[PDB]
Amino acid sequence: VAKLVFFADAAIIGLM
Amino acid sequence: VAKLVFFADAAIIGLM
Amino acid sequence: VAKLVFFADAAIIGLM
Amino acid sequence: VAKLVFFADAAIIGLM
Amino acid sequence: VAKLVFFADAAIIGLM
Amino acid sequence: VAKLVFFADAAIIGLM
Repeated sequence: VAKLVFFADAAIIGLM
Repeated sequence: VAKLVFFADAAIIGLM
Repeated sequence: VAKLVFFADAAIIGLM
Repeated sequence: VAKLVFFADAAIIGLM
Repeated sequence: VAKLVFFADAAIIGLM
Repeated sequence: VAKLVFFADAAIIGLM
């Protein structure tokens, strides 16, 4: 997203 | 916290 | 997996 | 631990 | 930066 | 490296 963002909804999804 | 947040005060604590 | 493992194939998937 | 290791037992603890 | 921040420009750089 | 590996020598360097 820059930053590596660890989206959490568990299983985490890392996205720039 | 959503996001996985790596709180830093070292030893890091990851919390949603 | 314990550890939080950041699987990479990009979009990263974090799994215990 | 080098590597930053995310120990999981949740609340994650990151340690070199 | 507190938080551990994963700066992304790839190779990621983690900084408090 | 697959996995995202957080190499620690601090400033952390994340590399697949």
